Amino acid sequence: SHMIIIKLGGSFHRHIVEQIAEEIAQFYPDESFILVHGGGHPNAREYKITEGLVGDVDRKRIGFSKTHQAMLKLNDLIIQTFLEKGLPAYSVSSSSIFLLENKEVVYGELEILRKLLELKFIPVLFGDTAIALDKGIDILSGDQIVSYLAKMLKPSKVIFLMDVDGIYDRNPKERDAKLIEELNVEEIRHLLIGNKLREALKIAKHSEVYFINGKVKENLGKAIRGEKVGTRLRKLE
Amino acid sequence: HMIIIKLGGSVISDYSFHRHIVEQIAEEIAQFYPDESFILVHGGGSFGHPNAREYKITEGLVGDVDRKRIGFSKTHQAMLKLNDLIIQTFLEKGLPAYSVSSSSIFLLENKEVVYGELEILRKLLELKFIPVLFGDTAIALDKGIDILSGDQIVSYLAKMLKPSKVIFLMDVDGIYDRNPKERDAKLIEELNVEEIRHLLESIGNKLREALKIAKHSEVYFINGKVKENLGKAIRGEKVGTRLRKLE
Ligand SMILES: Nc1ncnc2c1ncn2[C@@H]1O[C@H](COP(=O)(O)OP(=O)(O)O)[C@@H](O)[C@H]1O
Ligand SMILES: Nc1ncnc2c1ncn2[C@@H]1O[C@H](COP(=O)(O)OP(=O)(O)O)[C@@H](O)[C@H]1O
Ligand SMILES: C/C=C/COP(=O)(O)O
Ligand SMILES: C/C=C/COP(=O)(O)O
Repeated sequence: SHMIIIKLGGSFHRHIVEQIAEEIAQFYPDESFILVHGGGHPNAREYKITEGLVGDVDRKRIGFSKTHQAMLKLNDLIIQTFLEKGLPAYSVSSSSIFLLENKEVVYGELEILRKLLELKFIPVLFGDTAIALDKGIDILSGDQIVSYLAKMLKPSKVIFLMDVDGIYDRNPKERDAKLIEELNVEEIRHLLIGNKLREALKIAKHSEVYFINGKVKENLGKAIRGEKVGTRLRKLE
Repeated sequence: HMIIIKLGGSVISDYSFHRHIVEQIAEEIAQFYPDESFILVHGGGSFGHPNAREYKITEGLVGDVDRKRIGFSKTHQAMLKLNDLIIQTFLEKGLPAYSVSSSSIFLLENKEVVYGELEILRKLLELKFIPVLFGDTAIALDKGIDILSGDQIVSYLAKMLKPSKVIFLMDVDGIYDRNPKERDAKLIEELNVEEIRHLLESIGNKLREALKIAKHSEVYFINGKVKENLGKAIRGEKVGTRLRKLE
């Protein structure tokens, strides 16, 4: 309905979080917002959590817990930044409501998020460690959380704040690239970032998708208002 | 074949830290893990209680609802901080404790859980993890925002998963005659519904939750500041107050 999901990339830059909160404050509270950020990941690679519950099991469990705690610290920093700006952002543990199989959320709990949104709260989830029915433990990325929430909650739009202006033709590092302001299935179906494109193809069934540069503040508001900004992938037909 | 250990807010804290007794509980549990499953619900402590009192969370979403939402989030963050302390302490002792946000799976009505999600907890206990829940802020359907105590969490988990025993760690050796402040008080070794009811006619919440829990599990009330007390409570040994399973 009148709900918007916002996903954040990677860097801790406090000023950019301040800008994101200030832009979100333009539509609170008559517009519902769910926030999702990413890594914590250093512990994810150091403990090879994606390897599963194989080999040294106890060390993998300890690293699972430590990575979750580091993600909680980063999430608390973001939460306090949002709270100082007068926004009631509430932390929701992703690993406490989600269960994966093959890097995909196959079990979820969403009544708590619904009651948070109803009471004019802003839930904030994170890419996190997670329990996986196949290989015991796994790393759940924020893109999968966004995909599941789009499957179930069906937001009005999903906005990805990236380090670059949006989806490009060539690699942004390889100059002479061009920006695609209007994205559709045929262009996304070019895979020779990729996982984000597959998740966007899955999400466009339910909601509009925006890819905008989070470094520019006003950008966020534009994507929420529907103005031309970055890359836009409309709802599929 | 599952044990639920509740840690009082006044034993593991009081803005004190009390890391020594947390290490003690960690070693006591390590004496039994992995051959046994443990859920640990730690109390509010000196972290979420001051914020809840200052922002008046238990009153609900009334008056200054914006400031109350801000205080809701701040209290949740303080409880997450204390949970990080406890979980790090449990991790350095070689035990795999994992955080579960109580406010992320529970929904309250009249100071008790009326909506819950336990599949994540089940999968955590299956994979030989130790889940660490805590008293928290909570979304209440009647008053909007409320404070969910660890006792109600333990009661809901007991009526849900049906553990073998539920062990409370308190400041005192267990349940006494009257207030242990009075000098003519004697610890009860075997509790029953009669002396319970006779005592409430004069903690209150602990006794109600224990009366509900005894329908599913055996209750223990012991002093958490002593080492072997937890281990004696894990077995059927005589320690503190014992409330046998209802029959
Ligand atoms: N065609 C493209 N358009 C935009 N970015 C691209 C493209 N190809 C590669 N990239 C790069 O891929 C990266 C995607 O960011 P990513 O690490 O996936 O974010 P997250 O960690 O949030 O998933 C960007 O930093 C960008 O430089
Ligand atoms: N009959 C009794 N037996 C034991 N403790 C009692 C009794 N009457 C009063 N108390 C006091 O009540 C307190 C109970 O604390 P409690 O509220 O259970 O802690 P928490 O807030 O962590 O649940 C104890 O510290 C104890 O001093
Ligand atoms: C613990 C880290 C999980 C991954 O986070 P993310 O890919 O970038 O959204
Ligand atoms: C922020 C409040 C948490 C609950 O406190 P508790 O009584 O002692 O379990």
